[PDB]
Amino acid sequence: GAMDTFVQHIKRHNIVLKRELGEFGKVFLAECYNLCKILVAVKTLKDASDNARKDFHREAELLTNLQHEHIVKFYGVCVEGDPLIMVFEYMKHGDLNKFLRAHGPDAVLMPPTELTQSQMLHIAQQIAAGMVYLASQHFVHRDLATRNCLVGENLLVKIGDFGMSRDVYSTDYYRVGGHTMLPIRWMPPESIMYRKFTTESDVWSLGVVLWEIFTYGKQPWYQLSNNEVIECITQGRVLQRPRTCPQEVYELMLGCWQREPHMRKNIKGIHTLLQNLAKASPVYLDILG
Repeated sequence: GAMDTFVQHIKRHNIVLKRELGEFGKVFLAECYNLCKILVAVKTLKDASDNARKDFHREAELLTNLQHEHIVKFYGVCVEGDPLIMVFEYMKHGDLNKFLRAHGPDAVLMPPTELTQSQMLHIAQQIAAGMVYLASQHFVHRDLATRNCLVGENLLVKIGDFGMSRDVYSTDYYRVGGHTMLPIRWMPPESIMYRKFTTESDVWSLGVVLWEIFTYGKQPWYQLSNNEVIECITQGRVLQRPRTCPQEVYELMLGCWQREPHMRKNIKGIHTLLQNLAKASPVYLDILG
């Protein structure tokens, strides 16, 4: 609503820091009171410059009205003293790549339950729903991947991360032109070669996210070196059809992988199809960790 345009400010004494999750600054697991106590994921900014604090408030103003069922919840900021604190919801089951791998055939064999095709479709439709929202707000993600998605209760999935992926998942990034760390395995030719990032390059990344889901979080093009990955993407070779993937879903992936950005399948059409397939194959079996 209209009131969401205005950033919510939170009192310092209402935030109880619990665990340092990692490391612009540190990330913590915390408890938040008088919000409605709840668990929260917080980002800190310690002794920053006037421009860096300006960037912090600018980011808060963007996040406050970027609200959707499938986007990680932003609760507000605390700017009383140092460090500056940005408050988000805590997604109980962590990053989606870790979740997918924890429910893979290897993890079962070594128990957890193997992720079903129905559960895969449920995860897929939720990410696509989040992407329809981001495209409607003219927001370009640039790093869509399962590592940058979160899992909550009842297999609820949302797009979100706390800026730790380039460290935690270092192998998923390549130093393009010897200057910028970029997720090449999730990128289309124009993004690798010309550094052009759009709604259409996010669609290509969504195709790769679908491949990840249906392969239990395996790294795309795992058989190849970084140079070989670029050669394949730019020449027109494609990722293999996952064993658990329905034919219509693989054809959807192929549509995300058109060389020409304006030839790629539209986000609304992708979501409608995934939503229809998920409803026809619903989730009902017990899931064990």
